[PDB]
Amino acid sequence: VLKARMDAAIKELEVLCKLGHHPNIINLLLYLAIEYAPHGNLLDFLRKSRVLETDPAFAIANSTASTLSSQQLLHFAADVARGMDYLSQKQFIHRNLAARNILVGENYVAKIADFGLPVRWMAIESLNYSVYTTNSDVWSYGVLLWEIVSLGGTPYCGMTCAELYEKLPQGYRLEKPLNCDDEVYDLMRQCWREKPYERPSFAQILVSLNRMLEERKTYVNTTLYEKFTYAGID
Ligand SMILES: Nc1ncnc2c1c(=O)ccn2-c1ccc(NC(=O)Nc2cc(C(F)(F)F)ccc2F)cc1
Repeated sequence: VLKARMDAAIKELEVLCKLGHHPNIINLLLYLAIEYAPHGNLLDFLRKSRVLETDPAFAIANSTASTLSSQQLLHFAADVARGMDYLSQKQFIHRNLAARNILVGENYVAKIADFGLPVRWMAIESLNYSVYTTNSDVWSYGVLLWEIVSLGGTPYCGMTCAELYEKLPQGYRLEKPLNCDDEVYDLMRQCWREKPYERPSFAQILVSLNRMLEERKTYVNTTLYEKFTYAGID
């Protein structure tokens, strides 16, 4: 996979053409050209934004942990929910929703992609019965939402993949992030309901995120404080 020249990334062929020119789904431009994303994947981008570790002098002076704002973060979440809602409409099940699979493209538009078992992202029913649906994709979207809020924190940091197989069926879920408004965590919690039919639709998630984005009130705290610590990686 190499970058060439319009900007392209030369290496699923049907998938990229058929799932149209939707702005929130990576597009197609043997050889095959994919629309180039200049900011790479969302996961590394969220981690690069952790300016307390990257530029402590700038961070401390600006009393911020992120070069990204709450408005910008929920916009990435809103983009993924929108692209996903087009996928559900097309009756397409992703099976691999993770921040590492979202590309931050031109104009900072979040684009859904699928490139390389992702236990930490999978719904209990996928882990135990290999049953994949839009409902299980909603579960993995919640873990993705959690990654956006935690600025690319590893989900279930400290717990092994094996551990999760026993801990999730008994109702264990990701804890409320410190920097997270209750309305955002409530939305993540719905994405992880044991009953697949109880989880929201992508269109509901989108509408709920648009409402927050329209508010002019901060839902994700990026402001620095004394006992401020980031969500762990590895
Ligand atoms: N900076 C970049 N700029 C452009 N491209 C990049 C990158 C990058 O940093 C890393 C990798 N890629 C890249 C690789 C493969 C692909 N291919 C794909 O995503 N195919 C694909 C989609 C879907 C769907 F997500 F659209 F549903 C389903 C099933 C699939 F095989 C896209 C993108």
